[PDB]
Amino acid sequence: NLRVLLDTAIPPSFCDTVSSVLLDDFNMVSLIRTSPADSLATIKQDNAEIDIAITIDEELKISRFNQCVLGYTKAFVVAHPQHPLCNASLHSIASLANYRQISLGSRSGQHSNLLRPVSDKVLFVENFDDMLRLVEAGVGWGIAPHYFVEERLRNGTLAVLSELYEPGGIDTKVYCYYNTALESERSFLRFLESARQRLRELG
Amino acid sequence: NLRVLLDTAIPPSFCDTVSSVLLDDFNMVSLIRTSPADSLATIKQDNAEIDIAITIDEELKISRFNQCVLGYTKAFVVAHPQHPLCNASLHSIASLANYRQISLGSRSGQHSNLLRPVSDKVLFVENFDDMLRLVEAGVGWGIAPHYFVEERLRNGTLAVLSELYEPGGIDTKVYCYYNTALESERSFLRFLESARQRLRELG
Ligand SMILES: CC(C)n1c(NC[C@H](O)COc2ccc(CC#N)cc2)nc2ccc(Cl)cc21
Ligand SMILES: CC(C)n1c(NC[C@H](O)COc2ccc(CC#N)cc2)nc2ccc(Cl)cc21
Repeated sequence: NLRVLLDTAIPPSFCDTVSSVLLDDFNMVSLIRTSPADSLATIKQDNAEIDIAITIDEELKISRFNQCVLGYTKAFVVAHPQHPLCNASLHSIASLANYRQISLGSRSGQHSNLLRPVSDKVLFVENFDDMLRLVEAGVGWGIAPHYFVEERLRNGTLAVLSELYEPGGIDTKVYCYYNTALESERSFLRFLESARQRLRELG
Repeated sequence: NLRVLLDTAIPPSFCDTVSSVLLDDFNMVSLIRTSPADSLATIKQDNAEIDIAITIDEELKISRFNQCVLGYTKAFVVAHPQHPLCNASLHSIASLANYRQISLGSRSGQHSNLLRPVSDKVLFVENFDDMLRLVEAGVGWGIAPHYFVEERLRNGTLAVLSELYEPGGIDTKVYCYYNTALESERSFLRFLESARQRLRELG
C-alpha cells in the first residue's frame, strides 16, 4: 500500500526511526533494501511502484519523483592496516585512483557521478559485506558506511585513509525521493517532520 | 609566490582564517576572488598559476590538482516575500524548475552539475549582489550564501523557500584544490590542519 525503499548505506538506526514514524499514519507499509547503486534504477521502474526511496545516491530529476534531504551520514575509505597506502598521506589519498578499489556493482552497469569508482583498477561486489571481506584480505580498498566499519576499526582489522581528505569521515546527504502525489498529504509531511526531528535526536 | 583563489560563496570569516594561518609559513601570498562558476575554469588555465583554490564547485579530477574538504557552509534559496511560491510548500519547491531562477553566469558559459540552474526560465548575473538586487525586486528566485542573506531575512525584505527541502539551509562542502606539488610540504599540511581546526572553532 505504501512501498518504501531503504538502501544499504542507511544505518539500521535510521530504518527503525522511519518505520516507527510511518506506522503512526499508515496501515500497510512495505520496506525494501537495495544496494545504493540500484536504489534509483529501481524507483525508475513504474511496475516497482515505490512511493518513497531513502538513499545516498543523487540524480537531478527523476520523472515522477521529488527529492528532499532527511539527514546526513558518514562514509570512510578503508583498507588492510598494512595496505601500500597505510600512512594515509595526501600522496596516498591521491593514489587511490591507481590502487584497486572494491566498488558495489549495479544491474544496469551504469553509475551516478556520486557513486561511480574513482580508480581504473576496480572489482565489483553486490554489498558492503562482500566488499569488507575482500578488503580485510588486502585485495583492494573501499568506501563503506560508518556502521559497517566501526567494529573492524577498533578491532584493528581495518584502517581509515579518508581523514586527511575529510576529517571525521566523508559527509554524505541522505535523500528522500517521494512520489509527487505525496506532496500536500499531512501523513507524509508528518513522516518527514518526525523522521528528520528524530535524526537530529540521533545527531 | 603563493597564489590563492577564494570564490564569492566562501564567507569573509573563512577568508581571514585562511590568510592569518598562511602568513605564519609564507612570505608572499596573493588572494584572488572569483564567482564560484569561474573558480575551477580559472585554475585550469596554466598561465593563471593558482597554487590553491577554496571554492564550493566540484569536478571529479582536474589535471594537476588534488582535492580535499576544508569545511561546510549553508546556501539558502530566497525570493521576494510575496513571490508565487511564498508558502514554501513542497509543491512550491517542486515548481522552482518552472519559475525564473537568477543564476551566476560563467566566462566559459558551461556549468558543473552542482552549480548549473535547475530552472528553464534562467537569467544570469556576475555576482550575488546583482542576484539579490533582481530578487528583492521579484524578477526571480536564487540560491545565495548564508552571509549574503542573513541581513535581508531579519529585515523582512527576503524570504527562504529551502527549509522543507533541507531544514537549516542547504549544506555545501567547501573544497580545497591544491597543486600536487604541495602534498608532503609541512607548510601546506600546517595550513590545512590550522584552517580546518579554526573553522571547527567557527562551527
Ligand atoms: C557517496 C560516496 C562517498 N560513497 C561511495 N562511493 C563514491 C565514490 O566511488 C567514492 O570514491 C571516493 C574515494 C575517495 C575520496 C577521497 C578520500 N579519501 C572520495 C570519494 N560509496 C559509498 C558507500 C557508502 C557511503 Cl555512506 C557513501 C559512499
Ligand atoms: C552548491 C549549490 C547549493 N549552490 C548553487 N547552485 C546550484 C543549483 O543551481 C542550486 O539549485 C537548487 C535549487 C533548489 C534546490 C532545492 C530547494 N529548496 C536545490 C538546488 N548556487 C549556490 C550559491 C551559493 C552556495 Cl553556498 C551554494 C550554491
